[PDB]
Parts: sequence; structure tokens; C-alpha cells
Amino acid sequence: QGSCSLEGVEIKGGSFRLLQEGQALEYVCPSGFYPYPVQTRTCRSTGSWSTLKTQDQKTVRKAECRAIHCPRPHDFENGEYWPRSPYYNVSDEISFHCYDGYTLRGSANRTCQVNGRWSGQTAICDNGAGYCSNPGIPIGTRKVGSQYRLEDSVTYHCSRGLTLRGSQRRTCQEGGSWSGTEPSCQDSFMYDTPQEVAEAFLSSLTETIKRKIVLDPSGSMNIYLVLDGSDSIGASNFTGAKKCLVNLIEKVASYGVKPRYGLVTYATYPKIWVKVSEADSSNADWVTKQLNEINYEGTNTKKALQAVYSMMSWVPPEGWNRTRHVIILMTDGLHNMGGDPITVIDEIRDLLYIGKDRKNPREDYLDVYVFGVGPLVNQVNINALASKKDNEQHVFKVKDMENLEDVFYQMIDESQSLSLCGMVWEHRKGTDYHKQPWQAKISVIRPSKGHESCMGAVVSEYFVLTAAHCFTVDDKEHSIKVSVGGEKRDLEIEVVLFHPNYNINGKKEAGIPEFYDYDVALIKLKNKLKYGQTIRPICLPCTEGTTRALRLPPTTTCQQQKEELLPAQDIKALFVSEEEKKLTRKEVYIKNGDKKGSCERDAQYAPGYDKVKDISEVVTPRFLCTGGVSPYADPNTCRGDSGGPLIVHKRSRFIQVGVISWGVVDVCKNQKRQKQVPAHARDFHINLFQVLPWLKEKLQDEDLGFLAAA
Ligand SMILES: *[C@@H]1O[C@H](CO)[C@@H](O[C@@H]2O[C@H](CO)[C@@H](O[C@@H]3O[C@H](CO[C@H]4O[C@H](CO[C@H]5O[C@H](CO)[C@@H](O)[C@H](O)[C@@H]5O)[C@@H](O)[C@H](O[C@H]5O[C@H](CO)[C@@H](O)[C@H](O)[C@@H]5O)[C@@H]4O)[C@@H](O)[C@H](O[C@H]4O[C@H](CO)[C@@H](O)[C@H](O)[C@@H]4O)[C@@H]3O)[C@H](O)[C@H]2NC(C)=O)[C@H](O)[C@H]1NC(C)=O
Ligand SMILES: *[C@@H]1O[C@H](CO)[C@@H](O[C@@H]2O[C@H](CO)[C@@H](O)[C@H](O)[C@H]2NC(C)=O)[C@H](O)[C@H]1NC(C)=O
Ligand SMILES: *[C@@H]1O[C@H](CO)[C@@H](O)[C@H](O)[C@H]1NC(C)=O
Ligand SMILES: *[C@@H]1O[C@H](CO)[C@@H](O)[C@H](O)[C@H]1NC(C)=O
Repeated sequence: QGSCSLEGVEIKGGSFRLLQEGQALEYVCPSGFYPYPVQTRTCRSTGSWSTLKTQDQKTVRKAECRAIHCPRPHDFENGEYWPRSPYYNVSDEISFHCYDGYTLRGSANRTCQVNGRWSGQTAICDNGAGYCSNPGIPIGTRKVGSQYRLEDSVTYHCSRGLTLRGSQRRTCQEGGSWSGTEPSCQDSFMYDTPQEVAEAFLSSLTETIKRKIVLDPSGSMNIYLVLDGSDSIGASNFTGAKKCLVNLIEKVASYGVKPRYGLVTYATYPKIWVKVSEADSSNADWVTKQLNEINYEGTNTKKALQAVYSMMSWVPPEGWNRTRHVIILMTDGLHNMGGDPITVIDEIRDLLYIGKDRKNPREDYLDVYVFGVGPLVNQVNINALASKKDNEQHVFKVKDMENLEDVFYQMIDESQSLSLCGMVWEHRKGTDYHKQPWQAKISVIRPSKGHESCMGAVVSEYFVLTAAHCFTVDDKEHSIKVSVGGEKRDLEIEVVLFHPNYNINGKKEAGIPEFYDYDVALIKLKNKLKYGQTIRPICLPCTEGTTRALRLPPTTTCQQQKEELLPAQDIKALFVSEEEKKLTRKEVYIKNGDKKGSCERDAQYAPGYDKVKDISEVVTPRFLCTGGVSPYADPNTCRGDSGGPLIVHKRSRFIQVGVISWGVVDVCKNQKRQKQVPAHARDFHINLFQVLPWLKEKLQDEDLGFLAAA
């Protein structure tokens, strides 16, 4: 129905997006900030948007993007943690310690992450004296029940405003394990990244060898794909969901198994498109064609699952107890009408004889996975339906249909060679070089003087891309060393190739001491790099690799890539910064639209450039601009980060669009110090789309598949 004026709804330090044809909105904040007091607003029948309220229901005059905090532990049994603060800022560290007589499991040291979650696993102090282990208290939750004898239970509770994910109750079972799965508390801003979801789903569905799906000997598997099309998932005849599912089917087929598929879409009533009992339902290619053909057109989930039950049911056939069943539900709402769908899951577990025998519980024979999409999904309800299995995750919440698609594109990219450009798997126990495998450190030794330390990016097995200003003609190759993958070993180089138009010394006679135009160089290594989990290439602009990374058709041009990667907007990008051996991603915004001119003009504030009459003489068409307070407070590069890649993270892949070149002011660590970061604190980076003929030439034997560079 009627629409609401957007006057006055702006959020300080953030933006918003419209949902449900203008009837709702969601606020959007930079990395490390969340919308206060509310994630979403609804358009009211008055023409005004819903009021901004806190928990206690105090009106807030103005919405703001506020620093994320990780929750303080409510309690820690049989030990102490420290430091103890009301709340923790991103990158705060605590540590956990047991009392005498108790032994620590889980993570001793934990760090508050950019997503509002503590790193690692729940710390537990246990004396081994219970029938069951001490189940622990995940940070953010409160536990009721402190006896761990056989058949005792513990219950968990979240704070007002938050929602519990996982088991609200766990029960101590014969053999010494707890039923259900470890809980966590979800705040309104929290989403799972596609990379996290891709690792969590795969490691739930499969066993590790490569990976495999194990069935019974002479054993079967049925997969039920259920799509709630009541809201936006049905948009464009389920186009998004079809992409996801095509990719899922393709991934499952990689494991050599031939499952039977069911396909059901639903809203008020269910539609069965493919039935598991069909002669062709185990033909992956046939099922894929059927799925691609489906179309649209309240949320009756109970009925959708009753369509699933009817596909299952059957006195019973041979090998009924040999089949494992996987339900996959995709939803952006799940506000159920027509009854609680949970009772149907109960009926299913009766049918499959699950939970009916203590000596043979048969939990392996059913898995229900729920993928929630967007800010409007009912979190209690998606969790209620999803399986609860120890050390497994079965409930996901992603931002977007685009992000849901990214989950399955990542899963498809997993088995590809390590040469796959700008792909990073979300290794659970990975370090900094598992998260930025392309990162190179460059050192140059200079007699009686400070050594140069710069950054670069691995672009092929022989090449590291960096800035030219890290080197002069006087630097012999033996003085220059490169390290990759966080290894002590520093690698010998063959040569440094400078862009042929680069000349720091200008322009010096014209009154300009440093001229950074064309500030790019390639280091050719002496020896070929062996790729691995901590050493992998980043994607470069205008190559076949990037077309594929962006999920685009093979006829895609370099102009099409530029349009996708550097449109005339404020572009979300990132660089990697090192602080005390740790690498952290710092999100920045490239001013490539109306703000470009004002970003560029701030160069006059740079030292040496104060007398420059015409700013274009120092800021050339080769340059990209980040920094400043508009639209957002951008972080700035440190001296050590120079030459490093400026990166766009799109479709689960990392594409380097720039090289970190020079900055207006050194203001780096006003970060955790304050700040007082000036509004004219800009960083200038060399745009790689502006030096492609040189790149394509130098890297011509590296098998990168460059497109037309002119
Ligand atoms: C964890 O991280 C948080 C977030 O970074 C951090 O919190 C900061 O803590 C410092 C030190 O305690 C605070 O600094 C104090 O500032 C007091 C003035 O506060 C008002 O003005 C701030 C400045 O506003 C300008 O700039 C900002 C950003 O550039 C811009 O948004 C504004 O428009 C404006 O131009 C403003 O940020 C601040 O707003 C916060 O707090 C209000 C609550 O009133 C809230 O409405 C906002 O949502 C926002 O969160 C506020 O309006 C100043 O009085 C004070 O001076 C004191 O000196 C010492 C203590 O240092 C004392 O003796 C005495 O109290 C003096 O008054 C001091 O300089 C800063 O405000 C915080 N920033 C926040 C909350 O955003 C924590 O320190 C980190 N550490 C941990 C573990 O908590
Ligand atoms: C928790 O962190 C502490 C402090 O950083 C770790 O102890 C240090 O570990 C490093 C790297 O292994 C050593 O170089 C130091 O000798 C240790 N110094 C100390 C005792 O302060 C500790 O290993 C961490 N605990 C874990 C991961 O269990
Ligand atoms: C969905 O496809 C059907 C074809 O059966 C068509 O009627 C309709 O135009 C499509 N809807 C879209 C693309 O929004
Ligand atoms: C399935 O049922 C039959 C008959 O009870 C039995 O012989 C077979 O072993 C069962 N399979 C199991 C235990 O999963």
C-alpha cells in the first residue's frame, strides 16, 4: 500500500536500503559499526516511519551507526577471565583461567571480532567428575542447572533483544555426551558471511578425506529443496534461488553420490515440482532442468513440510531404514500461518524411527538445514526447525539473496586449484596468512640508513605487484627481499620492472618534489612460487580470472569489468594493514562519483604540495582516492602498508583494483588513540585499469588471460 517520505530517516555515519517495495527499510553501517537503536523500520499508515526505540522503549531522536561491542560473559564457572569490562570494543582481548583442580578446554585467549563475536571456542573449566562434561556457558548466554549427572538438563537464556540460536535445553545422555548443540545469542545486526556458511554447511553435510558423503552400504539419500516464495525469494521466478540450487546440486554430484531430489515451493499452499519417488529424481541434470523451469506464482510452512512428509511416507518398503534424509529450507520470513510446522518434523521422526531407541537413536538419518535471508526473517522459527547436532551448524542468516548465491559459488570454488585467483576458504583454525594469502612483504636494505619496508600482492608464480616508490636505481637486487605466507625465509628476486612513465623526480624543476604518477612496479622472483593455503594469487583487473570471479559470461569485456568494479559511486573496498605482525582488513570507500573532485583537491594539504596552483599536476587520471569522513569515517594507510593492494571484495572473491601510493597526512594510529583524524586525510592509489597495457605486457607469459587492454 501507501509509501513514506524518506525525509529525516538518515542514519548518522551510515545508509539504508528499501525492502518490500518501500514498506520497510534496513539501515547499513560500515564494518565494525551497527545501527542504533534498530536494524529496520516500517512505513506506517500515517506517512511516517516507525519510531526509533531502545529496549526499555525510550525514544531516540536520531539513528546512529555505533561501534560494535562483543558481549561480556554473564558468568564463568570454576575459573576467572580478565580484563573484566562492561562491554568490549572490536579487537579487545580477554583470557580465561581455571581454578586449582580444574582443566581448561576451548579458547584460553579470545578476541572481539569485527562482527561482534568472540574468536575461537567457548572456554570451559572442568574437573572430569560429572557423568557428563561441564557443558560450558557460551559468552552472551546464561546457564541454568549446574548438576551434570545422567539425565540432568541445563537450560540457556539470552538477554532482552537477542535471540538464542542452537539448543535452549541440553540433556546429559548415557555415554557422557550432551544432546542438542551449543547455543549462541544473536543480536539484530548479526549475519553469517557466505564464506562462514560455506565452511559450516560443507563440514556438516560431509566428512573429510577432499571431502565425501558417506551413506550406508546399499544406502540411499533423499534431498528435499523447499523454497518459501511468500516474500522476495520468489522474485523474478525464483532466479536467485535457482542459481543457488543449481550450484548445490552440482556440488553434491561432485561427491559421486546419486541422491533422489524433491523440489517444493510454497506460500499459502505448497507446489510439488519434483517428487522423490520419480524414476528420474536421481538424475542431477534432469532435476536441474526441472528446477530452472519453475515459476511464481501468507507463509504456510506446516503444509510445505506435509508435502515433504507425503513424499517420504509409505507395510514399509525394503531399505526404508537405509535412506538418510536432508531437508534444505530457504526463507526470508518464516512468519508461519496455519499452525506450528514443528509437529510435522515430529511426525517425520516417528516415520524414520528417530529418537525412538536409546541404543539406536538414528539421528544420522535426518538433517534439516535452514538458510534465512535478510533482516526480516523470524529467527526463533528458523532455529526451531533446524537440526541441533553437536559441533555442527544447521541455521544460517545471510544479508541478501546475492550473499546466499555467494555461499554456493564459494562451495563450487572450493575444489578448484590453488591457482584460482582471489579465493580464500574460511579455515576454522587459520592464521593471518590463511585470510590474506596474496600478501607480500618487501624489504630493501640501504647502508647507514633505515631499511625500506613495503607491501605487495602475489599476482602469479613469478610476480609480486607493488609501488615503484619503494625502490630507486641505486638498489641492487641482493638488497631487495620478499616474504610471502608468513614465512621466515625471504625470497631472492630476479629484477624489478618499473612502469616506463614513472619518474619520482618529476616535475622537480616545476616546484614539485615528489611526483607519484604511474607508481607501479613488478618484482620478478628468482624461483617459482608453490601455491598453498597461505600463498595464493589475487585477481587482477581485465583478465579471464576476474570475469569468472564476478560470475560473468566469457564474452565479458574489460569495460564491462570496470563498470562492475569501479562504477561512478562510493565504492566499498579494503586494504590490508599490519600492526605488530597481525594483518587486519581495513574497509575504505573509493570516491569515484561526485565526491572525487573534493577528495582530489585535498592533495593541497599534502607536504610539498602546498604551493601547487593546479592540483591536476599532482593528482593524475592514474589515481583513485579513499579517506575522509564522507560518506563515512575512513581509516588511513600506515607507512608499512605502502605498495599494498587496494581490493574490492565482490561475489566471494578478492580483486585488486589499486596499488597504495601516497597520502595527505600520517594519521594512522589515531585509530585506537583518538582522533582528531582530519577530514582532509585522503589516500591516493594507482588505478590498475589505467596501467593495463604495461601489466598485460610484463605478465604475458604468466597464463592470466588478459583481455583487450586498449
Ligand atoms: C571503546 O570504543 C569507544 C568508541 O570509540 C570509546 O568511546 C570513546 O571514549 C572516549 C574516552 O572515554 C570518549 O571521549 C570523550 O568525549 C567526550 C565527549 O563526548 C561527546 O562528543 C564526542 C565527540 O563528538 C564529535 O566527533 C564525533 C566523531 O568524530 C562526531 O560523531 C560528533 O558529531 C562530534 O563532531 C562524541 O563522539 C560523543 O558521542 C558518543 O557518546 C554519546 C553519549 O553522550 C552518544 O550519544 C553517541 O552515540 C556516541 O557514542 C559525545 O557526544 C568528552 O566529554 C570527554 O572528555 C572527558 O575527559 C575524561 C575522559 O577521557 C573525563 O575526565 C571527563 O569525562 C571529560 O569529559 C572525552 O574526550 C568518546 O566520547 C567515546 N566515543 C564514543 C562513545 O563514540 C571507548 O573509549 C573505547 N574503550 C572502551 C573499552 O570502552
Ligand atoms: C594466550 O596468549 C599468551 C600471551 O600472548 C600466550 O603466551 C605467549 O605465547 C607466545 C607464542 O606462543 C610465546 O612467544 C610467549 O612465550 C608466550 N608468553 C607468555 C606466557 O606470556 C599463550 O600461548 C596463549 N594461550 C593459548 C593460546 O593457549
Ligand atoms: C515467470 O515466467 C513465466 C513463464 O511461465 C512468465 O509468465 C512471467 O513473465 C515470468 N515472471 C517474471 C520474469 O517476473
Ligand atoms: C533395517 O531394518 C531391517 C529389519 O529390521 C534390519 O535387518 C536392518 O539391519 C536395519 N538396518 C539398520 C539397522 O539400519
